[PDB]
Amino acid sequence: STGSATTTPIDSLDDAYITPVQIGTPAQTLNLDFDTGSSDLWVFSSETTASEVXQTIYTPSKSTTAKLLSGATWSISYGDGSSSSGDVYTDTVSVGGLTVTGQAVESAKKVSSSFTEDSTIDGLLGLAFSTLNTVSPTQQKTFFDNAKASLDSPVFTADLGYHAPGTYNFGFIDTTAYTGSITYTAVSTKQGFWEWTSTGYAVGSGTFKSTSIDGIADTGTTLLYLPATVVSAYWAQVSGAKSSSSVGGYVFPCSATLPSFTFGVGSARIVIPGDYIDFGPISTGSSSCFGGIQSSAGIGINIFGDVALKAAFVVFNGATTPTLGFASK
Ligand SMILES: CC(C)(C)S(=O)(=O)N[C@@H](Cc1ccccc1)C(=O)N[C@@H](Cc1c[nH]c[nH+]1)C(=O)N[C@@H](CC1CCCCC1)C(O)(O)C(F)(F)C(=O)NCCN1CCOCC1
Repeated sequence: STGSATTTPIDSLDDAYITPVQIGTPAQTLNLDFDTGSSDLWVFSSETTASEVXQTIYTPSKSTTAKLLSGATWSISYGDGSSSSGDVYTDTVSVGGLTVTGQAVESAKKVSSSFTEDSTIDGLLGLAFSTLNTVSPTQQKTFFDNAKASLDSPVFTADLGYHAPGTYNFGFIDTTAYTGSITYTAVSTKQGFWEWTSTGYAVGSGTFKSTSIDGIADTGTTLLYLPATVVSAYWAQVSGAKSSSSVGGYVFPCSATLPSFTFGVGSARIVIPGDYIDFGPISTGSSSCFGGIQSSAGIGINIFGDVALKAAFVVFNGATTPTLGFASK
């Protein structure tokens, strides 16, 4: 079997992307954030503290296929400090026609302020490795791990759009969605992420510098976080760019035409157009814009977020020995 679902940006800045997910019987449709940087499928529910709900909720009592997973609890915290926790149910989950039975659906009893404030995201669907799942005492498999036995091929692809809809495919590689061929690179699962090593980078029409950049492919992170030295090299080519302490990163005149940024995948090169790096005005009407490439120094890990992934067709190969594939589009 296979599945195909349309993913849409939640706002005009491409801050995040949501994809419709059907849970339970009859189906209850919720818009989830597909996150390759985490491994929990959790949703706002009838169990969530009322004052913390503003979102479409999952009501397990209305689903004939829902089963409480006795004694199981979960608690997670993300890089930006947000958090949530609750109990667990198993239920039927479908994505773009791909149905999985007995999937663990983590019901939130509480959610942090950032979640309450974002009306567009009803929950998360983790697509990193199962070792990162927060359910205790026994960890639960991701949607992808549960579907592998049924998929035509143990793969899923991400085709994120630039201020436009995109697609998440499960089980097949749509050969009409990309140009040229796909270049695969080794993945390290030591930390539970889709971790890989980029072969280098280039700024604009300048030289490609061969240098190993270990990072993770994360659909759930907005920007492109790279080593401080690499980030400085990029902004040095933008005359009005400066590091702002108050805003939290590099900013530059919105009127500027930004150079492209190239990152290496083995012998292949993926080019991120300059416009993708223009994240948006710091505030509506401002002449100052926020940069899409920022330093990973305070994070501890390099992150190939949406800014980078949306410039390519990405293949997440979940075979026993996983690999990551990149192609231009
Ligand atoms: C707007 C911005 C100021 C530039 S942003 O940085 O705030 N916000 C989010 C994206 C977003 C958009 C719209 C609404 C809400 C949230 C940003 O990209 N979040 C990153 C920040 C980050 C990453 N690294 C360092 N800082 C992140 O936490 N991403 C996680 C998914 C997010 C969480 C908030 C809700 C949306 C999904 C993530 O899962 O991808 C992760 F990888 F970064 C991470 O937190 N993974 C947690 C893995 N855990 C570790 C503990 O053991 C279990 C596994």
